[PDB]
Parts: sequence; structure tokens; C-alpha cells
Amino acid sequence: MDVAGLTDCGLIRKSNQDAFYIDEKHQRFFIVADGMGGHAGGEEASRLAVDHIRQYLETHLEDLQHDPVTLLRQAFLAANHAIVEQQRQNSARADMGTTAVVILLDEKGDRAWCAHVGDSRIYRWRKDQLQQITSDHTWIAQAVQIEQARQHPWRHVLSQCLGREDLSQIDIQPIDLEPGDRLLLCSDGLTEELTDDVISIYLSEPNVQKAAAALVDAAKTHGGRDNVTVVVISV
Ligand SMILES: [Mg+2]
Ligand SMILES: [Mg+2]
Ligand SMILES: [Mg+2]
Repeated sequence: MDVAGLTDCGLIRKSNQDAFYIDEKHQRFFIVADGMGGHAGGEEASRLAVDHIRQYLETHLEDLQHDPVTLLRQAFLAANHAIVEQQRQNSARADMGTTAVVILLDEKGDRAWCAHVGDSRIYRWRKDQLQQITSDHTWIAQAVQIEQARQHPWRHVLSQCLGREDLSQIDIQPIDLEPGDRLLLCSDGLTEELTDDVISIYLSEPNVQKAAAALVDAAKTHGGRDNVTVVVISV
């Protein structure tokens, strides 16, 4: 399968606390993390999350692929710990944090595991049809399902994120992959500017490197309020 990643600061923020990583060699897992935190806390956080999940997976992939849930859950904690450790040290970054979305493909690339903590999403496109797999870990999001798409007040506050000692929710769930459909991993940066409609259109793009770029370009054109990162995987 063809995979492509691409990040970018956007049109406003001078820095970039987004991060991502693709397992180019084997293509077994993918990551994306939206970091937050003053004094370059966000960059540290997202990097830590990605490095730690990544390393943890490369270590117990063969060992626990028969049990993906434990694998992912454990990986996320490895990162959550890493981050929390940094908070306790550098006091300027006590409030650093990050989100993370990860996809873990089965040896036989037919099943796709989706783990996540935060408001970065995972989408599944199939035969001109986009579907959101993950559920934003936020209050207003967790208001609805008691509130309508009139989201706009506090709609930004996360309710979960790596880098909290009380971390109580690592959403892991499988989805079936039918040759042809596409997989997407993004950060609020994408979805805050583009609607699922627009997103679906660009994803239809046959070339993943073309889509990924179209996605980021599109995103920045609607405005670049946040750092945007996307990982497009064609099954
Ligand atoms: Mg951020
Ligand atoms: Mg958000
Ligand atoms: Mg963000």
C-alpha cells in the first residue's frame, strides 16, 4: 500500500507542536500527535509521545500482535509516563501535553486497529464516502450524544490527553479494511478548517502524496489557525 505523511505550521503559529511518524520499512503502524504547551512544551510533548509509542511498538510488535489492545494501551501509557516525567522536571513545561492517534495493521493487512487519546482523528474512506472512526475526547463533543452541532463556546478544551497522571481513557477499536478504501490520521488542524465533505473530496485523490498535499494546502487556504498534520494510507 502507499502511505504519505505531511505536517505544517499553518498560516498563523510560528512554531509547530504537531508530530507524526510512519513505519516506512514494514508499514505496520502510523502515528500523529498534536502537542500543546508554552515554552516549546508542545514540541517536546508530541515528540515524546511519538518516539515512545513508536519505540514501544517496535519492541513488542511480534511479541503482542496476538493481543493488539494490550499492545496499544501499554504503548500509550509508556508515552503518558514519559511526558509526565518531563513535567515534574522542567517546571516551565509543567503544562505540556499532546494528543495521539495510531493505526495498527494486522500482519495480513485486512484489519485496522485504532487507538487514540485527544481530539486528533482517524477517518476511513471507502467508495467515495468518508467516515470518522475516533470520537474527540472533549467536553462539547462529549456533550453531544444533550447538545447540537451549535458547537462554539468552550469547544476547544480536551478532556483527555497524554501527559496527565489521571489519564483514564485510551480508546482502542478495530475496523475492517476492504482493498481500495483509504485511511486518514489528522490533528485538529485539518478538521478545524475543512469539513468532512471537503476532506472526503481531496482524499479521493488517487495519489496519496497528492491528497496529503491537497489536504494541507486546502487546510491552510481556509486559514491556518492551527498546526496541521496528515497521514494518508491507501489500502
Ligand atoms: Mg497544538
Ligand atoms: Mg481541537
Ligand atoms: Mg492543535
